[PDB]
Amino acid sequence: GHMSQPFLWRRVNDSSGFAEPRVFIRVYLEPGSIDAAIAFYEDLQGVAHDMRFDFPEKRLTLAAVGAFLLLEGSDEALAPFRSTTGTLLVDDIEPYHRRLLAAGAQIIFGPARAPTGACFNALLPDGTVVEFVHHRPQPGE
Amino acid sequence: PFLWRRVNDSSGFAEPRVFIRVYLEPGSIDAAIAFYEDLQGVAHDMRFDFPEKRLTLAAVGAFLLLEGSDEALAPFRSTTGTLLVDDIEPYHRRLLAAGAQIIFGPARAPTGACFNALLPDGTVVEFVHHRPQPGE
Repeated sequence: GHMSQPFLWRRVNDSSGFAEPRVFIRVYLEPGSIDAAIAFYEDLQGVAHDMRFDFPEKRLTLAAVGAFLLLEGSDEALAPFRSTTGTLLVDDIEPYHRRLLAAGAQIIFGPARAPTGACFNALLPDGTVVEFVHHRPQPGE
Repeated sequence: PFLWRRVNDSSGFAEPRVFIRVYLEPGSIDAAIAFYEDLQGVAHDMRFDFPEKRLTLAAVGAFLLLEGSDEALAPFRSTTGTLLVDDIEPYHRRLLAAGAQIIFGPARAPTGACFNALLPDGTVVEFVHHRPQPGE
């Protein structure tokens, strides 16, 4: 493509076996801030970050740090994603997608492959906006 | 005041339990609990009333549901997540040292003690710890 390839490092690359979701609070960051933000969230929580994900196609950089999922980018780059307040990392997104459609939720984006696996996000009937993602190993990982 | 929960003491948590906040209009929490139970395939594990604040709350898997009038919710609505931790005071200290603003508390709650913070990057997060109340 015309944009650089993703870069992805993570401690655990497959969520297939984690039947209990891992819950993330979304954090939105301005350009130039993600390394200091990772350090801030590491030191706040006493926990080392476990994913660094650079996504040049979307002009985004992401990191998992304890309870928080950090997204860095311009306002324009963040705009499609900013209303999402939480991410659930689950074993398989498809049952959640199916149940949400049946329960009247509006699927915003996806389900779609991502460099980490696959994800979708949804506007729930009560107005909550959340992303569901599952992780699968990438080639060479 | 109703207080029911499966776990009443977070003192031994090896890591925080993380909640995404959900906000609800009066009269809707029973249907909301059902929605989040069925989405996740888990039964809700806490339900309690906070009459001083005119709120009702429930924990359902990944979500913390808050039901109240617009007036009751207005001071709390900007919080997007709650961390249930073993003890809130080390987090309070570290947040102050990093320049965060403590916008509510530390205060007692029916469940233990909590505070709300505005982090320097604009994230608004609650930190709460749970302790057994007299009669649990």
